Amino acid sequence: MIVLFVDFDYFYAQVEEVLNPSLKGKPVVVCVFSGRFEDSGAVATANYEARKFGVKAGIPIVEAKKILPNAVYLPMRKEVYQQVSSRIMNLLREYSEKIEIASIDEAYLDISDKVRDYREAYNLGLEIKNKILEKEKITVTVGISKNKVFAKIAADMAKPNGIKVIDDEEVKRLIRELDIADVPGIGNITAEKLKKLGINKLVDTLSIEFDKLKGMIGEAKAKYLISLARDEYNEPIRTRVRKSIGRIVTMKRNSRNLEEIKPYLFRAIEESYYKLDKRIPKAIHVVAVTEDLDIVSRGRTFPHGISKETAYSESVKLLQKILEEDERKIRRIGVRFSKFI
DNA sequence: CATGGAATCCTTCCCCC
DNA sequence: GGGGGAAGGATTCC
Ligand SMILES: Nc1ncnc2c1ncn2[C@H]1C[C@H](O)[C@@H](COP(=O)(O)OP(=O)(O)OP(=O)(O)O)O1
Ligand SMILES: [Ca+2]
Ligand SMILES: [Ca+2]
Ligand SMILES: [Ca+2]
Repeated sequence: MIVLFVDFDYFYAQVEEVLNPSLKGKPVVVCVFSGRFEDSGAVATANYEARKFGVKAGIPIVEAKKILPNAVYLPMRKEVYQQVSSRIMNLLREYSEKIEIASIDEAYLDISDKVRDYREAYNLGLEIKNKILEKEKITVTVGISKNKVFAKIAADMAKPNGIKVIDDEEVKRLIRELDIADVPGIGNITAEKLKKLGINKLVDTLSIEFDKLKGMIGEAKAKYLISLARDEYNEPIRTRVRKSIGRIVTMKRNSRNLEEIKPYLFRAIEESYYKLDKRIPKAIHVVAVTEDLDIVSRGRTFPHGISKETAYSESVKLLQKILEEDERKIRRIGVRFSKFI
């Protein structure tokens, strides 16, 4: 079984670069301005000219300018990146019907057919990296291996602009050498709970009584880990589908004032509805980020679709329930529509 | 200082054979 | 006791 994982390099920055080659060579930072103040916002992503100096997704736009005051800073243009991504996803389809679009820049292909071994796999890897670099002019990294997890790990290793294969001989040394935290799906919270269990490697998951592990990180997660370690993880490449559509915005000022909030909320709803395009939700949730960056939410499922008129009205009772229930001031507000017909 | 989007799992009810 | 869902939160990663 051979899985090939494709991963567009510093994607947003690269796209901004492809749309204005004059940028190539310079440090480019794609930002998300929250407009609360001068350069308030976070970094969506940066190309390597910037990443090599610490500028990476998540850090404040202000902190980055301290590091590279002369780098190019650009506002995020989601739609544009999204279309470029789709086009690229097709070039990839033409390499296997078995494709799993994970994110806006990640995908897996089941090429157990086409290829007969890790060699022809590699070639197909160079062939693909090439077609994309030609058709759209964008570099991607290719991870190749037995299952999705290791194909992705190969990618993390071989990037940027690389391609790497992780054969069975190596998978086994990794299940031993590779640090557990460096395993897809293990954030810091998990990584932390894992230390406390003396589990710092995939292998240690076999020296613990499953039931204790299930009580620490959860059944799903514990089974996930245990099967990888046992060299038995074998998840299929399935095609995913949008299960929720939403929009969250930041308010110039933290508020509790219903009226002060509504405008931001209706705007979120409006945008959301435009995005739903043809899709009809039976579920709605109102989401809020408290002034201490905590998240609060209240929803409701209807026994039928939801009209914009109903959503408008219904989202207000939920924002009210929120303010009634919680007392902190609200920083960001938004809606999320799920359970399409 | 810290945008914003979305999927998945875990707990806690809760109604009911 | 446990099936079946809805809710609200926890956690991960793009
Ligand atoms: N906090 C964020 N806000 C908005 N967009 C984000 C955020 N974090 C990540 N993204 C986007 C950034 C990228 O354009 C896209 C993710 O690709 P990642 O960021 O996974 O790879 P990258 O392409 O920047 O790194 P690499 O050099 O491995 O290719 O997801
Ligand atoms: Ca990635
Ligand atoms: Ca990437
Ligand atoms: Ca990790």
